[PDB]
Amino acid sequence: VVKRTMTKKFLEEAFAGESMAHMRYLIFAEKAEQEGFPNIAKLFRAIAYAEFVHAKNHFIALGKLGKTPENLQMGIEGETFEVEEMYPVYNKAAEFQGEKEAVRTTHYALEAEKIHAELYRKAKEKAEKGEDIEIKKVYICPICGYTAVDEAPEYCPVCGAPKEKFVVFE
Amino acid sequence: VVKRTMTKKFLEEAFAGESMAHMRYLIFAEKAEQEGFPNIAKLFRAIAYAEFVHAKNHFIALGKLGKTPENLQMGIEGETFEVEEMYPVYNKAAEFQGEKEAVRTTHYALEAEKIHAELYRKAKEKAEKGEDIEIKKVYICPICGYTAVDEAPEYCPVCGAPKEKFVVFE
Ligand SMILES: [Fe+3]
Ligand SMILES: [Fe+3]
Ligand SMILES: [Fe+3]
Ligand SMILES: [Fe+3]
Ligand SMILES: [Fe+3]
Ligand SMILES: [Fe+3]
Repeated sequence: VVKRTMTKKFLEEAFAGESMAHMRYLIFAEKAEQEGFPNIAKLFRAIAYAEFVHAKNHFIALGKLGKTPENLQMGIEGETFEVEEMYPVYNKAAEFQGEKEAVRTTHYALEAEKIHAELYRKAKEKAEKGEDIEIKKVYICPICGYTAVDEAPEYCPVCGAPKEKFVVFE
Repeated sequence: VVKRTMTKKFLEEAFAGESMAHMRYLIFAEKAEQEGFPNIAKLFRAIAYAEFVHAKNHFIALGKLGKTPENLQMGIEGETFEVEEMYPVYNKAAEFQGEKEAVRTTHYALEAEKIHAELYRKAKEKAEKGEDIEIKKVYICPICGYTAVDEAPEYCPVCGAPKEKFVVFE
């Protein structure tokens, strides 16, 4: 575990930087695929994976990776905070400033975080007892990120995307 | 596109935050898998996907997504800044403070960024001309992120790992 402050600060900025690099590469892969460049898409994705590897290394160096119930608890904390603190204020600030798109995207994320926080809480309870959770499917709306376990409604209750557009993890 | 300074700033923070939440969850998905919770793993990978959606929404709203040639330029600059500015400094600081883990993870990232900078620079000359790159495989070292196209070395030059440990993207 890194213990010095400056080095801890730097590995944190690098952790942030590797996560933005991975996310940008994923967004790029998907644009490249869309524009008729599948091999560039393939390049962006594999480099994405390199960045996940660096980010993952910085994270462990920081001693921030625990066992699943502590991981779940970190996700609970992250999500609860975006729900109570970060998004409501970013959302109110976009609206205050007239930025309709920023209203849309922060509203999209806020409604999803509320769900994510509940799910991680319910999952920790089972994790806290040596047990896996029992689920078949998870649906994610690819417009807003609304998230539903096992049964999802026929349209996204956030943006109205039909259930056929949902991404399914099973 | 968001224009007002404060909402812009909040959207860059949310995009970083969305990005660091996708990443933590990818990492937690592997730990969960490693500890015998495949479904918890699955719930992490699925929520990670919703965060990719949020992050992509923020990034499109900041107007940061171009055609592939510009996305590659954003890549080249990212990597170059890391090669020339960030990782050399963070790695000297960590060596100045005796933080050997941080010296390892910053070295591992730096050596991978050199390669990434070069790859994107060559993906660009091809993309500037309306053409896909012509490649069949990319190899990534799961320990240090080292990156090789079409041909793997017999072992990894950065961390020693044998070729047979490389993740292939094809
Ligand atoms: Fe990296
Ligand atoms: Fe979330
Ligand atoms: Fe939706
Ligand atoms: Fe989110
Ligand atoms: Fe890189
Ligand atoms: Fe390696």
